[PDB]
Amino acid sequence: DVSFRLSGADPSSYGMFIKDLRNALPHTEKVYNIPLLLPSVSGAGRYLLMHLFNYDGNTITVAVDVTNVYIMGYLALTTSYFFNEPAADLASQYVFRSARRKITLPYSGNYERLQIAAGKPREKIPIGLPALDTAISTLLHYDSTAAAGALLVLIQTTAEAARFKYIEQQIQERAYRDEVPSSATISLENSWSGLSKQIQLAQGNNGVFRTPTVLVDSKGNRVQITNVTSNVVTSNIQLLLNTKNI
Ligand SMILES: *[C@@H]1O[C@H](CO)[C@@H](O)[C@H](O)[C@H]1NC(C)=O
Repeated sequence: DVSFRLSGADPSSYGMFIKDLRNALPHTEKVYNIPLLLPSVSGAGRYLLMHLFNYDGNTITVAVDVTNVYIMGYLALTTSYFFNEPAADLASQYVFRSARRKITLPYSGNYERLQIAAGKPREKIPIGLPALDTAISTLLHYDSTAAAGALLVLIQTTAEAARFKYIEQQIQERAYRDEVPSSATISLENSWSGLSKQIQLAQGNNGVFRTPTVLVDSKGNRVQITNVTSNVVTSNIQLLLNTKNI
């Protein structure tokens, strides 16, 4: 398991949590020095538990699929909550079984569905450590509209930050003041599958992407990533979605 406490949190302790999160994901191989997530894992070993504590010390446990860093569901006191999607129902066979009741959320976990339920795109939702504290608090008591927004915050400040060093740094900058994600942050989130694929395809193509990936950089400028010498590959991305899952 991995843990993070918002009480006394600072950029350093958050950095340690994201490091722990990355290190908890198993891999058998690196591709261009980036850990390659496994094609599959059987049984309960598929799911990592993240223990998150809000400023007041109240806690949720979040179940994460270690093959893709997708959040499946979470436990809040004696109630479990899972996304309305087959991967999450499968996860519900293995985690939080001791919950007194299980609620299936009225949406799947993908960004589009969550944004619909929340009533806003995540371009408009501030993120940061304060937002994460709020998210944890919201998820403690069932409110499906509120929870959609909370989950958009949770996903970005945990799994997204684990996937990209740039996103981890963006959250560290927002340790004591929330701010909506940079356009670059959004671009990277949207491009993780694509980038993971092209980095793997580059292995037998001399480091060259079969299809270029278009990203927005820090300055709001749109750019093309064509090969593994790019900063996105050498410095930024920290985990690869296995091409078998793409
Ligand atoms: C590869 O990408 C680098 C970094 O952006 C770029 O400067 C270069 O033009 C590209 N080289 C090849 C061979 O595609």
